[PDB]
Amino acid sequence: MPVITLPDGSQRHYDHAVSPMDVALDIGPGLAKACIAGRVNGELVDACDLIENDAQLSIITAKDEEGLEIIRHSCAHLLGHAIKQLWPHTKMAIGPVIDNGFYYDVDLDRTLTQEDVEALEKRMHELAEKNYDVIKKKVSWHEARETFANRGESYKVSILDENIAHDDKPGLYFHEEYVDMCRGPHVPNMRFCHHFKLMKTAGAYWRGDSNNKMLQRIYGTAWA
Ligand SMILES: Nc1ncnc2c1ncn2[C@@H]1O[C@H](COS(=O)(=O)NC(=O)[C@@H](N)CO)[C@@H](O)[C@H]1O
Repeated sequence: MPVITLPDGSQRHYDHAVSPMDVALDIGPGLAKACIAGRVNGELVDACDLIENDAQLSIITAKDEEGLEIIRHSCAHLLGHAIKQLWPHTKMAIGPVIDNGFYYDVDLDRTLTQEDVEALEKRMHELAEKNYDVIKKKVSWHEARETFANRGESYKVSILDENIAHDDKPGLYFHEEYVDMCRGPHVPNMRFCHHFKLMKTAGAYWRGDSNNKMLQRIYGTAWA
């Protein structure tokens, strides 16, 4: 029966687990509509993550620097969703939110030209405008490995083999037919990711090792 304490000290008593989105809705329609994620006992969580016990909660919106960072991170997922449609055999490596933007390192035999990047951004806009829900699922290490192995995503598989413990539960984020892996949080719906643009591309060695393949780093930025 969690007691949720908000930043101003107000408390909400519940007799069942509730997510940040559930609480936002209880507070009001405006806050629920603005809700991107939550901070529970100091840690960022997705808006759909259940809060089982008494906790301090803060609702994250686009007015928070954290909300902007989450929007940027989900735009990296959007880039993957789009690039996988334009060039299906593209392999996804790492795509983080960085200062002032985001990027995604990709393995594609085709060297992307300015026109290709423009085509990629165009598809991203079309997909984001569909306002689809981002579906999160926490799975076992092996379940995540099989998901990516079946998609031929060798870099994601390498990440599981070398950088994620067998006892950790990878977070999978589904964007329609596209799936990515992350600690998140990510936006609850792509309606929060309509304002972005792709910039330039650069070369980036996988794992920073010049003996490994030089991937194409696609930079972008987003705002809200
Ligand atoms: N439980 C976890 N679930 C998923 N990723 C995790 C987890 N713990 C640690 N990670 C690491 O966090 C990385 C996320 O990297 S990221 O650059 O922020 N994001 C991504 O590469 C993609 N989500 C695309 O945006 C994963 O590749 C993995 O190395």
